[PDB]
Amino acid sequence: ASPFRLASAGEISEVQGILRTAGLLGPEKRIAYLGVLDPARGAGSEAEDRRFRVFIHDVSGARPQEVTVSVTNGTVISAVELDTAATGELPVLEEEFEVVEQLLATDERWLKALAARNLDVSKVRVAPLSAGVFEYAEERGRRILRGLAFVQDFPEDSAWAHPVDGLVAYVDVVSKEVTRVIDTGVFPVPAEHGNYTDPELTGPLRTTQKPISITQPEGPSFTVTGGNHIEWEKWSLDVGFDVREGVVLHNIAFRDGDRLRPIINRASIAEMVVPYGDPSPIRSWQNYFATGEYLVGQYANSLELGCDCLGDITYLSPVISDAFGNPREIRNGICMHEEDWGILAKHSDLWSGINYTRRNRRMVISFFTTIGNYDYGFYWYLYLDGTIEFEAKATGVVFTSAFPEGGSDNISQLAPGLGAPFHQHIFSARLDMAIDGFTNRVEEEDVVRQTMGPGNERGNAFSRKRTVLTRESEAVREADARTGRTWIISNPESKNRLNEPVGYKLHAHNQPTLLADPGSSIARRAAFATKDLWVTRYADDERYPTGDFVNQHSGGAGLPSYIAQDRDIDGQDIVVWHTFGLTHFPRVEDWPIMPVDTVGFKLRPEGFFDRSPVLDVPAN
Amino acid sequence: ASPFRLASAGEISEVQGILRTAGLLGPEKRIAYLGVLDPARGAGSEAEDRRFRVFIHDVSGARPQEVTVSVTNGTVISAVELDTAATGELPVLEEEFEVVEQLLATDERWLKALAARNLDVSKVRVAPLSAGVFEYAEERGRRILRGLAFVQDFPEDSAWAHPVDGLVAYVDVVSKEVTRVIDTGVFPVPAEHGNYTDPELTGPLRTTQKPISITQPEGPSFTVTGGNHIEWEKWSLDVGFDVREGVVLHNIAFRDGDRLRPIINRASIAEMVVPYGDPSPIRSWQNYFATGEYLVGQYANSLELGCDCLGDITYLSPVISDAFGNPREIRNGICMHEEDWGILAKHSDLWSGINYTRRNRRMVISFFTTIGNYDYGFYWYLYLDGTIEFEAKATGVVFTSAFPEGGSDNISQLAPGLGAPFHQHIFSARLDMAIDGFTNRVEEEDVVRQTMGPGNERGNAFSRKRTVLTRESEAVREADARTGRTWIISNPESKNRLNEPVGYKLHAHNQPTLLADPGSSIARRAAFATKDLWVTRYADDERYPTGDFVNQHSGGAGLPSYIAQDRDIDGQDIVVWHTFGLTHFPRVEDWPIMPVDTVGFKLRPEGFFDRSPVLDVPAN
Ligand SMILES: [Cu+2]
Ligand SMILES: [Cu+2]
Repeated sequence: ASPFRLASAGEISEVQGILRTAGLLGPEKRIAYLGVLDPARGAGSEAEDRRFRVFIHDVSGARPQEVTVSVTNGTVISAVELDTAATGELPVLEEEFEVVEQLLATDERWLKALAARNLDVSKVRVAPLSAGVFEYAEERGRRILRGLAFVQDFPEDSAWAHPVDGLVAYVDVVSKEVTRVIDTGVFPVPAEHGNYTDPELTGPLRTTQKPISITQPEGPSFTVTGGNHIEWEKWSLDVGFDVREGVVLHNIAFRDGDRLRPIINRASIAEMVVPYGDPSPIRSWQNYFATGEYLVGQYANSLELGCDCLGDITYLSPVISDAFGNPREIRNGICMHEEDWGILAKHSDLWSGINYTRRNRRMVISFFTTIGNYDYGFYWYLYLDGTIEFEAKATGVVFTSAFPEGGSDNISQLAPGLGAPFHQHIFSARLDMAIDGFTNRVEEEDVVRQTMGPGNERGNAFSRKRTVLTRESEAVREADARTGRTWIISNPESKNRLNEPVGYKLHAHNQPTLLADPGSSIARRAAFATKDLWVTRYADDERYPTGDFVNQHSGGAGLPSYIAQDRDIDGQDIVVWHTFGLTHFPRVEDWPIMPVDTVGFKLRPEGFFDRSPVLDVPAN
Repeated sequence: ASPFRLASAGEISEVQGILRTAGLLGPEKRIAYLGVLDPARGAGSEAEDRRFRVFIHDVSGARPQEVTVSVTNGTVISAVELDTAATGELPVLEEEFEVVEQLLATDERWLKALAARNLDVSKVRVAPLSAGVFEYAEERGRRILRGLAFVQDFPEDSAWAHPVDGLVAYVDVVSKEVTRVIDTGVFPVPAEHGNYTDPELTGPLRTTQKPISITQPEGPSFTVTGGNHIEWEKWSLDVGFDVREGVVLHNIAFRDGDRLRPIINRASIAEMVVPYGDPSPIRSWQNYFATGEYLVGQYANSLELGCDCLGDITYLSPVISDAFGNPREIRNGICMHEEDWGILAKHSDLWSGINYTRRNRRMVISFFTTIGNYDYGFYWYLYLDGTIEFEAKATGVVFTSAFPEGGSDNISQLAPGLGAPFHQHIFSARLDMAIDGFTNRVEEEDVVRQTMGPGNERGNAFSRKRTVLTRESEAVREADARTGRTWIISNPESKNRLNEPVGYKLHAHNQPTLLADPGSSIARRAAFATKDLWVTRYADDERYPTGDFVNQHSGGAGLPSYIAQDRDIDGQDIVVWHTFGLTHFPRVEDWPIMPVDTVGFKLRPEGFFDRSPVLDVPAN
């Protein structure tokens, strides 16, 4: 009966029925997004009304709509017509990916470009990439996708090994017409194949790896109730799933003695953008928001036991809607398990003669998604000591291009004639804080060096300083690794036994943020990625750092607009948005399939407890 | 027969015999340090001549000596008298530790200070801390230790919970004289106990943790031959142990096809210092060089199966010398095992229909040491993909003090009246590089942002630059996380199939470096800690960033002096010295025993291989 329970296949089927009956789901309509709405602030309203938010696309060219329906009452709460040229286009439909390659296949300009390169059109795959917004005036209001070509020699061939550079096309997926085909010149299509399962490339497989058996003879230490409510080593939370954000953690709390203390109300990766840094007109427009434009949850993989998740795994199989409102189950799309995490605490004391050692553990909640050539793993970790951590694992096949004769300052060579354009993978973690309640505040903590002199005659002293962020206008912060800068979220009304406000400290990896020029389209559309940390006043409609309709939006939506309200965040219901990412200069080692690389962040208790919260852990 | 084999009990006894025969080890002598000497560069002697280096202390006050002997030929190669007042005192002897408390127990000044605080001398433990170099003229040429007091209420009581602030004494451990007793005033001695094994504090132990079983039915995948030669998943290396540095990795190489390719000739933590930032006269002199002054290997813990090292573990039991030259085994002092490391590579390709997933693994070589209140774990990891990583784990009990009534800018409060002085844990990793051989060079790589304009009209382009460090004078580098700065060690004479010099990229955590004022004693003595990266030309006698004798030694030796030679490091036999550490502002959560915190670095291949080196990893 939990208001945070996962959507059922029936609920999605009910939304479909409601929409159809209301006349909002005709033959020309398509569901571009469908997700359950979280309970509003204030559970005073007995029995929560299960509501779903829906983005309805019209393949006829008619205006799309944002609809809210109550599955509890079987009614349409609201239906608003959208002006895409103003507020942005709806997310890309899976069924739209195909149209790009199919439409180009009969376009004379495209066929001529391929003929010149002696490429069989039946062997040319086309990657359907988001368009963004640039100098093409005829695109505003129009739903466009840009296509880049790759040759697939045979059904099981990895097309990524054969990019067709010097060629790009733009297509209007609704009017179904190729608006433009640009051919800047022929580039040799890389010849070597990148088939990592081909013995000629892998060579003899290793026979040196002995098995590692990870088991739990008495089962897991965590309990799953209500389908998605998790309880593990004092932790309490609800694992939700949204087609846009993927796995979302709700009501993260820690049982400290006799009371369940909240830490974070909602944690999610609210956006993920991959900006490319190759100035070639063939790719200079390339920026794909996996979350905002494509909806990462939608492409979550079914995780195979023993391969994707090892040990004693408890799966969750979330259900999403297809383009027509039919429920589709993502079998084993979410993995949950606990794993040993080395030494937790250790000390051999000479004076007391007591030797003490305790092991650590982490609760893991994860899912893996595939976006064309890339595959991303999203992992949330809960540690015994109260630490919360997120880790993104980037793998898959690198997006390729030709490697220019004479080299390049924006592309690396991975194989003969094969290039890999420089790019970044930048995430935004939206953390709706609730440190011992909703009355929170954020402080920027910097290490402070001291000069040798009076009060510090030996010049050994060093300190720290904390600055409270009181208004949103001063809540857009940058990292400063040199000064060990961190951010503390505390509750000025809840103090520990030492009369100090309880808190949690966010430790960032301090990786580079968005590198693009400040005046670029991407810097405007993904402004969140230009700064490491943002703090906003909580608001029901401020869900994504990039706004609700990212696709082809002119820019400034999301965080820049929210922050413009300059609201009070000093001891209020606030939300922390942390930007973190990888800057990728592909290596030869990343080809033909790249080894996982990682990035993340974590929050550790900072005077939240009255002493170590793991003194009750057994020797085992 | 391997010249990189661990020292045997026999060799140590032989050294003792040689020294005795040479008249260098009479009853007044003590071995302060003893270690095997690594073989010199180039195949010198027809066979392998085993040599040991020893620092001989004299308990009567006579000048100590540095001696090198050949255990094979039974001769003293060299023996030099040391002028400690100039070049430094020898490492602290374990037997000198107790001298401090013993001598103070009968000193009138000390007794009066304790009486003024109503403390029973029989219950006052004294921490024997390194003295360093300050303004005390009488200390020149004397082996001094400074003592700080802690009250131990009973045999199994954690004295750290009861610091006696406002009091410190200096002691000459050779002449057995208390040179000074400083009392700046009485401070209340914190009353609360910090006994983490007392049920009154731990409360009932958790019964919610279910067992996690990690086993290897067919045994480990790595082989150990010649006692310490490891071969695992293409990696090859020798695990050495030195009483000063602890675990040292030799000849790290990777089998790429038919050739064994060297990567790192020698890897070790050449120094680690813990500088305190409390300006109080009671502790403003506190800086302990665990490695250089105390010799961390000496205090390596015997690691218990299931507790310290979980899974299928293979142990090494290194042997060291005791103060008299007798061999002493550190039973199970080194743990070696492989562990699963999640997903290695993964891609679900729509076009080819091929779904691919491979898991990762890492080889772990570690040891754990105890220095008074702190306990440090040293971990070296080797991954399937060629990555090499080091991780230090800091735990134990925080060093305490009283917490001043009016608060403090250099101490945090852990409990009523109990303080924890701010401090840092800074390590120095000495990496004698050998990327495909000894002809190496280092390049500093920074991300390069580009301005929007001609050639980059959309302002999306970004690049990078590499600067070769050609001379030691330009090889003292700082971190720059904002620009994603890394350092690449390459071999300009060994190129991959794409005609690019093979290399490895060092990824630092970019944590703050030494915070002390540049004019402080510690900034001079721990000069290496002020910069993130140093590159020197290899030399037989340049072993530690702080020189051979750190104890009570001024600046003048170590890295700053090595760099002054301004030698050519562009395509030469070079050594990388990486500084990395933790800046600790103790939290209430760190008391009464602190949960592990970590810091480290890693090196990933950068065009070292011609493609991913893990394509031959099997599915299962
Ligand atoms: Cu990438
Ligand atoms: Cu510390």
